[PDB]
Amino acid sequence: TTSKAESTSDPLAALDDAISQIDKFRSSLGAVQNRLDSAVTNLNNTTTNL
Amino acid sequence: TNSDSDLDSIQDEIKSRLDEIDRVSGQTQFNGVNVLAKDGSMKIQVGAN
Amino acid sequence: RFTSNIKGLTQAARNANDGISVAQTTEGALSEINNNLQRIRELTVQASTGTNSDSDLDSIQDEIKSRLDEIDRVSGQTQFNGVNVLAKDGSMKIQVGANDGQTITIDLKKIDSDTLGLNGFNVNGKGETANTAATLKDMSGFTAAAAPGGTVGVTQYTDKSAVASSVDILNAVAGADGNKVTTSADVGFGTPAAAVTYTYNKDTNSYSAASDDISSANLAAFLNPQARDTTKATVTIGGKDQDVNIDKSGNLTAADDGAVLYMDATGNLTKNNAGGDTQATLAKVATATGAKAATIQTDKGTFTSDGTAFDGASMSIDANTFANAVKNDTYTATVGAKTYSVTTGSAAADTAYMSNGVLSDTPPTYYAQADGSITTTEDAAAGKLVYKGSDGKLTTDTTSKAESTSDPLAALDDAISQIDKFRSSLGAVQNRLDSAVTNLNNTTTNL
Amino acid sequence: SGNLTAADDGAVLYMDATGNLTKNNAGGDTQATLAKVATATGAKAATIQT
Repeated sequence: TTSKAESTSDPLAALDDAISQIDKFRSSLGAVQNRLDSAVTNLNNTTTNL
Repeated sequence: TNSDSDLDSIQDEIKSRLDEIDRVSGQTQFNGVNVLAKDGSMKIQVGAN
Repeated sequence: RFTSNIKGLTQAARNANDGISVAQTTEGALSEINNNLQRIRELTVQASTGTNSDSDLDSIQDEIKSRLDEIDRVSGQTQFNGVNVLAKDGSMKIQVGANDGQTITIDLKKIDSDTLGLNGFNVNGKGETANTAATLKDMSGFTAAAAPGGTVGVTQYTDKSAVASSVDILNAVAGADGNKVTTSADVGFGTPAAAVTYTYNKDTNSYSAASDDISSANLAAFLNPQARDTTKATVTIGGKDQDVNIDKSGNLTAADDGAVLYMDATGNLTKNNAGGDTQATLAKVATATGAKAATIQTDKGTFTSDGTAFDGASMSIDANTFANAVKNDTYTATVGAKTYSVTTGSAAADTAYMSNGVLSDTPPTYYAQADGSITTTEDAAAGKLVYKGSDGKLTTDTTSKAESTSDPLAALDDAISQIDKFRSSLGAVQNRLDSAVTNLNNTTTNL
Repeated sequence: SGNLTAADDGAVLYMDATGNLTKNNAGGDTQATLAKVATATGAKAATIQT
């Protein structure tokens, strides 16, 4: 009684999920960058003291 | 006023920072002595006898 | 510590700004809803006039319903950062201090057509209609030329066949609070019918009871209506309470997980999970309690025994079960200032008549006048001549109920007042948050 | 060796059954003590293993 639809059933939800994933990955990069900056500052202080 | 996604991002960042705290706790050493790895005592000789 | 404090205060100020933003969004949404509500109000006022044809009524109803649907829609998809502000009666917390606990709570109400009320304004309902006359020919009730007033030209007509059934009497007596029902031969308690005057002491809820020594062997049937039920109880011999479970008058199993109580103490007749005598049974503990003058009272009925039979004190039978039991037996249930007698059949005395919605001892008495009208009282000065139409039953009203809204404008004002109150609450929260932001900025600057 | 308190939260046991010497939360005799339950168990040959 009804043919299948080629059009995506819920485009908006899947797209929003895609943005959610990409900004999550970006947040991972931001955390990594802050961690590395802190490590660099620490290591500079330690090498000066040593 | 924050959605669950913002909470997830904040928690991920906090966990990363805490892991950095653990890493700096383990790594910091001075000539074969890990100064933050134990509740020990370090004696420094300052007298002639 | 100061650096920690200033960082926390700055971030709290940013959070308060976010709260300002969400308050503004909610304020705008409620402003739009208020605009729609005022539009509906003026449309209703325009439609109130009776000089409008039916098609105008349908058009106005269609536009009103469309705008109500628009209100529901704007309530539905109004959202801010994944949060539907108007979809729940929740509370929203904003962190304003640098420590725990300093939060500002926003009051939010679920707004829709249902919450605001009227569930369909339905102006286009069939409004006020005149009712038809007495129509003397239709009334075929009992003929009675008694004429207690002595007027030759008056004929009394009573609508017979209104004999109330037993279930009707039971519902009528159950509707009021504090009635009196006297019955014998009741299920469970009262089955032996040793006593007849129970009166069941209806105080507030499902019917109570009071009985003499009649249930000696009837605990198993009464307390356990089903084939495997078990009911908790408390047993004391005086000054010392014990908790037990009863099932089919057999072993008085202890209330513990698996502890089993046996009967002992010949001459004292006490309990023990570790007794040294024969098996405990309800029949034996009955005479035990009778001889020792103990109590076996439970939550659903306080029971004590003297001799070999229990004396019920504070029973409470289920109202529906009682009604099912008393449906085909003799009883003299009474109501407020009225007494009704039933003897193995509804209205045995033939003095029970069903009125419009209440049980009354007198039949609807209708008087036929010389001019053909039907009146409630013989004196033509009063009577409020009865009318007919759309519901039968010979109602004494010139008006049939209109399915349209009873008081449209008042309900609309109530809804508008609710929306305005929410508006004012959001405005006050906004001002308070702004003051908090200013104070917090000053504090962090000084610190 | 005083009151043989029941293992319940606040239940207190009282002995009864002269000739069987049983424990009860609803006793009809004097207060229960370890000294007399000792001879009670000895006469009736029971166990109080813990």
